[PDB]
Amino acid sequence: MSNYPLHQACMENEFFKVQELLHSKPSLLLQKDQDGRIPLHWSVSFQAHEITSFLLSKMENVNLDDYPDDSGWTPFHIACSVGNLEVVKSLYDRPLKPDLNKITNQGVTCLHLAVGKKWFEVSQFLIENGASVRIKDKFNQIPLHRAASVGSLKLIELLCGLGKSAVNWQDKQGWTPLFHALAEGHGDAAVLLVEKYGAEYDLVDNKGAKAEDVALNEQVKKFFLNNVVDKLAAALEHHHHHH
Repeated sequence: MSNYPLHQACMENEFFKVQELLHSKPSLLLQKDQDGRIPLHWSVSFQAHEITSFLLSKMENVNLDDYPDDSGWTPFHIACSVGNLEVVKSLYDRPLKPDLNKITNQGVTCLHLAVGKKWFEVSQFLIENGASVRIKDKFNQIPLHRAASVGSLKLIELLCGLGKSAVNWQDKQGWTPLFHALAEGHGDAAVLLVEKYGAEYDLVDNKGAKAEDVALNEQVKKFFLNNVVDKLAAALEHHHHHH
């Protein structure tokens, strides 16, 4: 990025340079580049811890939420997507706390990002500090959908257990987390949702397919059906449903 030397210096991790720039023209601290990002976005993006900390010390009275880039990403969104818990703690541990549910242009939250990248610590930190687990992006997907999509059992537990997340919410495509788990071939994850978190598997998507029908392959599907009770034969019927 030419015309934005300070943002560039953050990307390269040239801490000394960053300091020289802020001294020659302080006004660059909160300047927005072509993509609407300010210096803090790049330091956090390239995990330049030394620079980030310095930027924050100069942003004493700045609410990170007032700085979403053109994509809707605030520097806090970047931290959580990157996964460095320590940086996330430094961005969050400030007088003006970020709205943990703030969304991107496409309706995704920090927890949506952290979970989609399989960052356990960061996801736990968010959930423990108040982040909601029931916010649906522009696709009507809550984090758990992603957790099932990347096939992370740890994340499913965290969201459904501590997070008390809903399990049978259907997205724009009519998919519940279960569908996502099977579509990606995560057999064990699909069985966990059903066996431990009451995920209903008799629902149909917008095309008429049951979760088992969108299985990645025969084995994945074979493994699901053989570890979830054959409802057709079940003596009784569920006495609880979940949600």
